[PDB]
This record gives sequence, structure tokens and C-alpha cells, in this order.
Amino acid sequence: FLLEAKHLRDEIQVNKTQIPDTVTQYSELYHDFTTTQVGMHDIVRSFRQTMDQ
Amino acid sequence: PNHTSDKHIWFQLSRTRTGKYTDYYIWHDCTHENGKTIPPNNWLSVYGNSSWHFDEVRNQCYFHQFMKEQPDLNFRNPDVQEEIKEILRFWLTKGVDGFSLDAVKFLLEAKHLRDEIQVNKTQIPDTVTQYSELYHDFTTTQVGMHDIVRSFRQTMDQ
Ligand SMILES: *[C@@H]1O[C@H](CO)[C@@H](O[C@@H]2O[C@H](CO)[C@@H](O)[C@H](O)[C@H]2NC(C)=O)[C@H](O)[C@H]1NC(C)=O
Ligand SMILES: *[C@@H]1O[C@H](CO)[C@@H](O[C@@H]2O[C@H](CO)[C@@H](O)[C@H](O)[C@H]2NC(C)=O)[C@H](O)[C@H]1NC(C)=O
Ligand SMILES: *[C@@H]1O[C@H](CO)[C@@H](O[C@@H]2O[C@H](CO)[C@@H](O)[C@H](O)[C@H]2NC(C)=O)[C@H](O)[C@H]1NC(C)=O
Ligand SMILES: [Ca+2]
Ligand SMILES: [Ca+2]
Repeated sequence: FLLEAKHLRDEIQVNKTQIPDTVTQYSELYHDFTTTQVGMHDIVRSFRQTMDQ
Repeated sequence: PNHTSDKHIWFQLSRTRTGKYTDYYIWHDCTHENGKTIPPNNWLSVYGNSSWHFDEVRNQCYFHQFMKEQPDLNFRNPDVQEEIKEILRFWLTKGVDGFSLDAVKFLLEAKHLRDEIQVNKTQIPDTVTQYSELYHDFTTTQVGMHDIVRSFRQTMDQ
């Protein structure tokens, strides 16, 4: 959950015909812009490098 | 390193399901009938209409970033990476002093094969054909491409 997308775009609904204002459960959206972004593994490797001292 | 030609021996062996060559290219099932093909998704090519093209021998659709005659390789298969490393070593041992890699942002693509977000949300889904009418979040700069580039650098370091 470290990094998130910078373009701040909406995520794809699992139920494409569901009304946009009736979605409140975390399991009703595909999480492509909020989890496992580009650069998180670099942060983890930086933590490992810091611990290597 | 991203793609080869459809006249390459690798693609000729792949389209007939011959050994380990069966999985050097991104293949997927599709519906072709009465001279019309339904692509798995709405991904568009850089130079044209669709990124998925049907084939007769395999009865499946293959993936091309640029043109229908340029099948895209599969970098999720370690054998392709080994072949690329072999080519790099072959060219390095002849005296070449350096390489300039072309189109490294197009290496990896998303595995979930989900539609991309339209720029014009109210545009009719079947009237989108220009590469500039879609946000490219699932086809460019995926997770792991930089690792492939670093692997290339490690190979060259020898
Ligand atoms: C969630 O998906 C299901 C199918 O996967 C659908 O549910 C139907 O949607 C219709 C549309 O009006 C509604 O009548 C009901 O919600 C469902 N069918 C019936 C009549 O029971 C739809 O894609 C999504 N559901 C909703 C809330 O529309
Ligand atoms: C593929 O792309 C073309 C061009 O982007 C689209 O329109 C075709 O354009 C050529 C060039 O003049 C015409 O010869 C075709 O008749 C056009 N196709 C039509 C009108 O359906 C179109 O999206 C695609 N065309 C083809 C032939 O696949
Ligand atoms: C593309 O976006 C523009 C605005 O950004 C919109 O274009 C209007 O869409 C309406 C919907 O029917 C159509 O009348 C015209 O295409 C445009 N308006 C007028 C009155 O010309 C819309 O979001 C998208 N365009 C299309 C093709 O619908
Ligand atoms: Ca965070
Ligand atoms: Ca590729």
C-alpha cells in the first residue's frame, strides 16, 4: 500500500452496470491504481540497503 | 528486443505448437466468424485499429504492439530472456562496443487483460480506433520491465 498512481483516475468496477454512487465495499472495485505501483520494490530494496550497514 | 517478424522461424514453429516454441508469443482465444474477429479486449495498436490479430493455423489471436506483421514476444517466459541474452553475447563477442535498446516501455503488459479507460467516456465503444483515444495504463511501463533492463545490463557487464 506504499505508492499510489499520480494521475488520480477512477478504478474499474467489478459490476459495470452498478450505479456509481452506490459503491461502498472495498471488494467492489479492482485495485490497479492503489496497490503495487512502480517503485515500491525500489523502496523495499532501499530499506534493505539501509539495514545492510 | 520487443518483437520479431512473422517470417521468423520462432513464429513459424509457434503457430504450429511445436515444442517449447509454443509459448514464445502471447496467444489467446478469440471468436472469428463470417470474416470478422472479436478481440479479447479493446486494446489498440500504435499504428492502427487493434492489437489482436487472428491466425488460421493455430485458430487463435496473437498480440502485436505495432503492426500485424510484428508479433510481440513473451518476456514472462525465461526461455525468451535466455535467447535475448544469447543474441546479446553473440553481438558483443564480435567487437560491438555498445547497444541502444529500442522500445523498452512496450516490453511487458498486464496479465488480467482488462479494458483501458477511454479519454472520452461517452464515446461509443465500437467507434474507437485511434491510439490517442485511450489511456495506456495496462500496456506500457508495467511492473518488472526495469528488472529486465537491469538483467540486460548485468549480462553486458560480463
Ligand atoms: C450486478 O451484476 C448483476 C449480474 O452480474 C446484475 O444484477 C442485476 O441488475 C439488474 C439491472 O436492473 C437488476 O434488476 C438487479 O440488480 C439484477 N437483476 C435482477 C433483476 O435481479 C447487474 O449487473 C448488477 N446489479 C445491479 C445492482 O444492477
Ligand atoms: C483499419 O484502420 C483504417 C485506417 O486507420 C480504418 O479505416 C480504413 O481506412 C482505409 C484507408 O483509406 C480504407 O481503405 C478502409 O476502407 C477503411 N476501413 C473502413 C472504412 O472500414 C479502419 O478502422 C480499418 N480498416 C481496415 C480495412 O481494416
Ligand atoms: C467527446 O467529448 C465531447 C466533449 O468533450 C462530447 O462531444 C459531444 O457529444 C455529443 C453527444 O451526442 C454529440 O452531440 C457530439 O459528439 C458532441 N456535442 C455536439 C453537440 O457536437 C462527447 O463527450 C464526445 N463526443 C461524442 C462523439 O459524443
Ligand atoms: Ca501509501
Ligand atoms: Ca511486449
